[PDB]
Amino acid sequence: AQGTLYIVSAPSGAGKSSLIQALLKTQPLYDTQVSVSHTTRQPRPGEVHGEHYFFVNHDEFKEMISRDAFLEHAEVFGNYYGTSREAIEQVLATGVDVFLDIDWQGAQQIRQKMPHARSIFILPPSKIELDRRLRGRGQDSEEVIAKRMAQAVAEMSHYAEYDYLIVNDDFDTALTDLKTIIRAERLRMSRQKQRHDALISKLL
Amino acid sequence: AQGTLYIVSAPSGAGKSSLIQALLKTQPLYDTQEAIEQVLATGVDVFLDIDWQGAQQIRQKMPHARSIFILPPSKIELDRRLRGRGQDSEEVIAKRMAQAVAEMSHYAEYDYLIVNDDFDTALTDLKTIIRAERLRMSRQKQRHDALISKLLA
Amino acid sequence: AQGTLYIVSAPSGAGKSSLIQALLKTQPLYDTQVSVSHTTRQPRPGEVHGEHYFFVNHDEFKEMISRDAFLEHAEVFGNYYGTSREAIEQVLATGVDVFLDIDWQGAQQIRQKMPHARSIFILPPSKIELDRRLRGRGQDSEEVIAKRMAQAVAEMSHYAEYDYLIVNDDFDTALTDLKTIIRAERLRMSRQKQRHDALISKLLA
Amino acid sequence: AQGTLYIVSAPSGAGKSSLIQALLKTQPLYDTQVSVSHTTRQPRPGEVHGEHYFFVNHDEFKEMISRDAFLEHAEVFGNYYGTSREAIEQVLATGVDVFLDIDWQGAQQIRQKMPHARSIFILPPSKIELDRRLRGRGQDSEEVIAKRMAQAVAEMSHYAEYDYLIVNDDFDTALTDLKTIIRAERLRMSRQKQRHDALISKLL
Amino acid sequence: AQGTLYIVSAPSGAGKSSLIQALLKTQPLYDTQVSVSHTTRQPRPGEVHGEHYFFVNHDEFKEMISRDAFLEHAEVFGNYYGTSREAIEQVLATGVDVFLDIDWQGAQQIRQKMPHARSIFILPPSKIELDRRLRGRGQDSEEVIAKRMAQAVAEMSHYAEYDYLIVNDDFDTALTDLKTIIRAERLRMSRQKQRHDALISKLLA
Amino acid sequence: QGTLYIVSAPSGAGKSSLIQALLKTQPLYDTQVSVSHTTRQPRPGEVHGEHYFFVNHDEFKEMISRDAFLEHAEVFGNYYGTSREAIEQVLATGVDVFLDIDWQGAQQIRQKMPHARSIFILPPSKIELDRRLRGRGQDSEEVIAKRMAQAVAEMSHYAEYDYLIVNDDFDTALTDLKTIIRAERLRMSRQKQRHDALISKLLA
Repeated sequence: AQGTLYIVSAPSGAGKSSLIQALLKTQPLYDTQVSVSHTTRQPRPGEVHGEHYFFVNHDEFKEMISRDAFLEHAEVFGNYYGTSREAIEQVLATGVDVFLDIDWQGAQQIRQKMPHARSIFILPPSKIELDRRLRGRGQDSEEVIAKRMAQAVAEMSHYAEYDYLIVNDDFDTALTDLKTIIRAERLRMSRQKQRHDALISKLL
Repeated sequence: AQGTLYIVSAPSGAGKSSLIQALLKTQPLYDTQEAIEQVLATGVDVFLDIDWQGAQQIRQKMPHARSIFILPPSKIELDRRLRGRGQDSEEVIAKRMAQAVAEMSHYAEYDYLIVNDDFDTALTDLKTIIRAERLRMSRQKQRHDALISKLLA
Repeated sequence: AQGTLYIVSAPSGAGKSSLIQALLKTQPLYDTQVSVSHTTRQPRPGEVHGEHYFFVNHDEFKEMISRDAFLEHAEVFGNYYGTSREAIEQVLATGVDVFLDIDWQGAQQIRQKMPHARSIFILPPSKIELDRRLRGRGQDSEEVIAKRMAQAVAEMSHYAEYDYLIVNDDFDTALTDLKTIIRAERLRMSRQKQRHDALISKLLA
Repeated sequence: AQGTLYIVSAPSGAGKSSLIQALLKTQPLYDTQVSVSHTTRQPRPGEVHGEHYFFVNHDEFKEMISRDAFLEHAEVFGNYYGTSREAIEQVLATGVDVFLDIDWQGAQQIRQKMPHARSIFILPPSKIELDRRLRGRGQDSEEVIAKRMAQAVAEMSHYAEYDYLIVNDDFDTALTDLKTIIRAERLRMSRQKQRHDALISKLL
Repeated sequence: AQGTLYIVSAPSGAGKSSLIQALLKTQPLYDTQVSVSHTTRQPRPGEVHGEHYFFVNHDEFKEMISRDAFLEHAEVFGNYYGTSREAIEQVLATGVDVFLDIDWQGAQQIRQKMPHARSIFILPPSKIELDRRLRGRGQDSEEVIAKRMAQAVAEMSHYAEYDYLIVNDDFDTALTDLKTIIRAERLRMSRQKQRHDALISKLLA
Repeated sequence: QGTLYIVSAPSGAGKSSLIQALLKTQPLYDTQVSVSHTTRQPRPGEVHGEHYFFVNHDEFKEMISRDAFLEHAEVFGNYYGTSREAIEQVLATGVDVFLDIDWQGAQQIRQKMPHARSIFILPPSKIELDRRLRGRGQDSEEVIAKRMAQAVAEMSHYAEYDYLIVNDDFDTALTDLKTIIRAERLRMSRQKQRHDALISKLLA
């Protein structure tokens, strides 16, 4: 019946997105889905309304802000982004687990209005490795790198606010850790009593 | 530092003991095994094989202990498994089947529930729970103290 | 030399097509392929002839129908849909395993003209779960749901007509079951005698 | 309800015994067992009646041969060895799969009186590898090696009589091949119809 | 700091490209990448510069040829294709492993000038199976087949020049073999000392 | 064709359990443990050949003289050393050999066996090493410091080795050890050997 909301946070260079993406390629829609943000920006090539984003007009957004329709929202680089409340609750009602990819700030807003939500934080395996991963292609000014490293340490500060902690050294290991958390939760008494209603009847 | 106490219950014919065994064969003593609290203080996870009675007594004086209940995949399969070798009086079977049903009644009192159909799958489920708990913030913060420092300054 | 034909049937909500797709992403073309179906309809965005369907004319389709150029066919929602017999026997000749995704009807038609073909039936883990899976996104009329649930029961009735039965609870497990069946068949004497001809000579010196 | 009887044959140097032992270490008794042979020979240290054999006296064995209670029996280096039909039938009745380890002679005898039994033949990956494995510890006379190799080729001749064929190159892969066979058989309509009776009702 | 360059060769029919492809779907960019390769032809739809190819002028390409800016190159169905020395060294400097898919010829040129580089050769499990995979769809002239088989044998000749050897029987096993090599190399003392610098300090205080 | 694996690690790295686990899932014609030579007394169950190569204090002295050992020392009275005859006999049969020793014996063996490869196992952190070293948690702080000192001495000849496994998760670590073995078996040298017959047919 009721799905779980998983809040996933991480600094840039922990593989947070790659990881949530990998997990979805091996799991049906009736089991696990990615949360879909509302945004004001222009769709890019490939992007489709309903899948990558809920693309709406600057006006439609402000209506939604005023009628407290979002669970969290923020302005970024010139456009508005937020996670609809209605969108999340509908999916959960069908018994699907939802992955919400956000920063520590959105996290606390959701943990607030969604106290049943669980939260997972991903970290890099060392400072050196995080540096390396942040440097991406290796063609960036030392001043843009230090600003990215600063932003990362800011993110990582709120790590203790979270329910689970994954250290992402080996990608595969980290993906199994994520899969493990999902599976273990589905073995909680609450949901097993639901999923096995018929069987548990026959035995008793 | 601090380990977890796993209370494991199940009726006969669920595989409770065989399962806890198989799990101890691929896991070092510094990870999984008064006498209870000593081990837990060394950061080891303890598996306590008992019945619903013991369970409630331990849930009592050990409120931080987590509990796992194992069930047969059907009543037909439970019957079969209970019958063991197939050389038993039909009246000793029913007494075994009764005791099992009495056990299964208390399943809702537990934290986790494994349905043991495929033994391999059930063994993974058990491991999964173990791993998931070790990923909790409490325990990871402990185990990664040094790393977390380096990342923040 | 000789490949196998795998008839896969299942009611909506068992994961039948997602399963067959997942299987194809981890298996080369010289080992496993899905049947491709001749259609008379329009190729939408992404859809190409050969890969997605074998898009043909209404006339070209109507010719094929006359000279028995089909393994199964009928009419759905406006157009014409059929599974070509020549296209099957060709791929099977090259030693490839073929997956034929259909309903219980085409199944009996094929079990007929392909008595050597094996059949796999996938089922949901319970009625409650079936209901839920069928309800898809959860924005559908109770009457359209009951019509789907009905159609599913009708399909499920024919289950015992099949060689293997997979209960699709955990998707991953179900996928391994599908693979296990595939692997086990290739372990049969018939095909192993073939595949290891060189080695079996040397040992029997 | 009804389990399968698995006749397993192989030449020395294929890993036939190790394999079956490996399989039994990760499977409960209510699913898979090995067959236990009647014998007239003396139990060694560790060997127990009911586990490693069915140790009987010469006359008891003869009574049996007489009343056709065996599914096979031979005379080796001085003693008798047999497969009680009662012992096998009892276990299959409980729905357990049985693994019977024998030569090609026993195979045909059983194929005969047990037409529903399946047979698996394991082969070495090459004659060079077979030689090597047969040499065991590397301390044997060339005329004892040649007699074992001769015996091996004699055994491998009957390979075509079997249902499945496993090429044991990598031990782990071959063990998966064996496990694969078991699992695929359990997926047959015959046994699945049985195991999921309760569910198939509810669905209809 | 230093990534390894993996030179991968195989005859047609070993699944060399499918293997490298499969490997990249389960591995992050900051761990493993495919070679770019500079070319002169037209950027089709979806095909970005930097990602799919390093597209350039027939002039810019001609300059690069003169000042030995390439690792290998030739002419194919009209245009110019080649992989650049600079493009490889840049990626390996960020600690990424690079997969270069080439023939024995380019292999030798690269063994020659490339520092941290290892080579892997893939082979079919038999001649009958190599035949079958080469026959592809099954609709080819016995003379085009003999020409593809001749080219294959020419390719398999140089197998002994290579560090590792994968026999591609079962595709999944073969992909595990490839993954195994990648992992083992990252367990070498050279790279582990690098990756675990902070940890090794603390242990040695 | 075979390979000798030198495995070293400080106490609390899992070195023994790891080599033990590796042997249970692998046949004798593929992988074995090194049987070392000693002068002391055969305890109950301990068979010459299996557990040790037990020799007279004199036979051991002969063997030290004509440089028959790969490594040796004195321990709590007696003499312990690596029999190079025993090693070479096995490797000749194409079996990989595992040698559990300290950094001292290592160099002695890297010396007379330059083709042998070396693996070093480390604990995931100092805190975890401490905890693992504290075994049951009933030891004097001075017996703990003496073992932690002995570890750090052992843990500093690490660069001398070919491969480095960090044993955090026991299962991950065993996969690492298995990975190394497999990757070595995929070397051209040994693959030319094992697939000789196949490579002929291909180049027809």
